[PDB]
Amino acid sequence: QDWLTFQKKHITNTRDVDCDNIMSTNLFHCKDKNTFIYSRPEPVKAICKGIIASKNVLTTSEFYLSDCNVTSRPCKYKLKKSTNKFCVTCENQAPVHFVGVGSC
Repeated sequence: QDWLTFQKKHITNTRDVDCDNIMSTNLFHCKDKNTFIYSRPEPVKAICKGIIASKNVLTTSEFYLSDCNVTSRPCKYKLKKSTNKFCVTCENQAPVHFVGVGSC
């Protein structure tokens, strides 16, 4: 919905996200999956530069991705690290929603 929420939900300052800890907090409420982007915020915000009306945009660059993926045991996760492009919804020159990995 907005840039601050997007960062809280998707930007990490470690690749080695502690899935079992972070996913169990109220922000993520033990949901099934979440993709974290290992990056300082500013190159992520730059994905949306110049884009005013809501639009989905795939990154030009590859990013380091850390996914928390739920196992067969509720609220227990595996950390999967990967490198890929990802798709965000840009609005008023900022990412406001994460769409998906690899494609819009």
